[PDB]
Amino acid sequence: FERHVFKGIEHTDTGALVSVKGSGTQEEDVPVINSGYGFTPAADTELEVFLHGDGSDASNKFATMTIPRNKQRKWPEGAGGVQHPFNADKFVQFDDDSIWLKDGKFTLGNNQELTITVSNGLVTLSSNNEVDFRCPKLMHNGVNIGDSHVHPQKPDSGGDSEEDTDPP
Amino acid sequence: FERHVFKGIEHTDTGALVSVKGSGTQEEDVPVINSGYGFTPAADTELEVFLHGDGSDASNKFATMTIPRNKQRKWPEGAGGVQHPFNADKFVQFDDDSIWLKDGKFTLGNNQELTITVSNGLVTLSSNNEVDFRCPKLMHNGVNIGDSHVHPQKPDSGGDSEEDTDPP
Amino acid sequence: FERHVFKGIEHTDTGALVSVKGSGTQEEDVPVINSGYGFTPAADTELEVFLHGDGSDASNKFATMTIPRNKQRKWPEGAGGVQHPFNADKFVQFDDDSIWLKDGKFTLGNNQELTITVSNGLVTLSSNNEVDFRCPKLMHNGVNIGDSHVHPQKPDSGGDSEEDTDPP
Repeated sequence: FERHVFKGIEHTDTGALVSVKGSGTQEEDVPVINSGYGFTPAADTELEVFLHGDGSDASNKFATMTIPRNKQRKWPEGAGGVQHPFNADKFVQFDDDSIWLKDGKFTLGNNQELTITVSNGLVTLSSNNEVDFRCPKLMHNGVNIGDSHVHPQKPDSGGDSEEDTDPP
Repeated sequence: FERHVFKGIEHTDTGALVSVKGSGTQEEDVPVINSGYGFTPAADTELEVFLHGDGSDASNKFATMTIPRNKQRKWPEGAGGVQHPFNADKFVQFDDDSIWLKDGKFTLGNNQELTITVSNGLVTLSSNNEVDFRCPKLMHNGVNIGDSHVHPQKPDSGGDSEEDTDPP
Repeated sequence: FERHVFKGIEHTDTGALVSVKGSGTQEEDVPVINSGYGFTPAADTELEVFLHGDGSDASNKFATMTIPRNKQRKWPEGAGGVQHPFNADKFVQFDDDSIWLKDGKFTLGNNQELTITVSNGLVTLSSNNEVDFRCPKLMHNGVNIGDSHVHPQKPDSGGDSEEDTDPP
């Protein structure tokens, strides 16, 4: 085991290769053993890479990368989760209940077709196409605003009485 | 340290056991040391398992599993996050801002009671029960559509004048 | 390599320090090498810490923490993802499609300004400010409820005919 810093990163079709230094070993190091999290630093980013050596056969060394120490989130007691590699204030946190996604902007879809923005308390749900609610009841503050809502009407200028409107 | 492939996986009430090969060691290997990410491959899935040996006491060996090399996401520079173990195109990415959830379908709740679907630009929010917005203002394109919205009315066929409708 | 339990955790400005026991080594151990996931247990929480030793220089040892074995999620075949450190039933799962967030409550924003609650099938989207949909069409069950929806009207008490209402 040996800690080395980080220079570059070559991405081949069998996985990621690092290029760690500490001793310019491997212009292309065997891996990054991905246990489901990954990231791409800019070249020469100040982070540590730990090499685990097969047998003691220097020959092959597998790498574990750490996110930069000064970018690590100080998780509260009882909580945990996943963060942005370079930003301790962007994360998905599991707490006592809040599956909490901390950012100002969230995108969903294969091409980011739904955008949720949260800025100065305004919540905006943006799409370039139709947004359709599929439920038996769609409400605002416990009032029906769905495909069955109606408006009461006042009497006209003649003094004739209106029914409620039909639905949308 | 030693790399071994992956055969099966027995899940007991103290954690996960692998069944790595490379040398048919352990029909049930001590663990999978879960640093918060986990997954279940089908038996004989082509992936590596790294054993870390206690003392040098072969006796006990702890395992780290990698997601398959050809399924690892090529993270863009500055970004990172978590992925599906067998699909590089399904993930939660932290970028410059986009807490980006890449899929066509997202489910929320203990029994998936809210489904968000994103398909061909259509966004659908589906529930088998009530969906209720709890806010001071509910808007579409900056027009009120909440529990206080009203419609202007035109004059009737008599030529009498209508007020705006009452709220929903 | 050596497994040790977990006592405390000191968080400095270069990263996390553990305080593992098994042999009261390090009232403050070099690290927690964060590969993007982190968590904070209460002191003396029953979990394992694995030390990886630099050179063989006991001097410096880097730590990997595991989530407690009895709190590890039993991931279904083909699936994986990230979990709450102390709750196997709170997670973000990647499955065949469901980017599935399992909890009763989800918060979005820098100060949790949007809350999505899922309880007894009721879905509630709560904000202390405006929620605004920015799309060409906002629908419920395929009926327009957006900034262009109108209501049909019935004849009045005079028997005069109404037009559809104007938009909101």
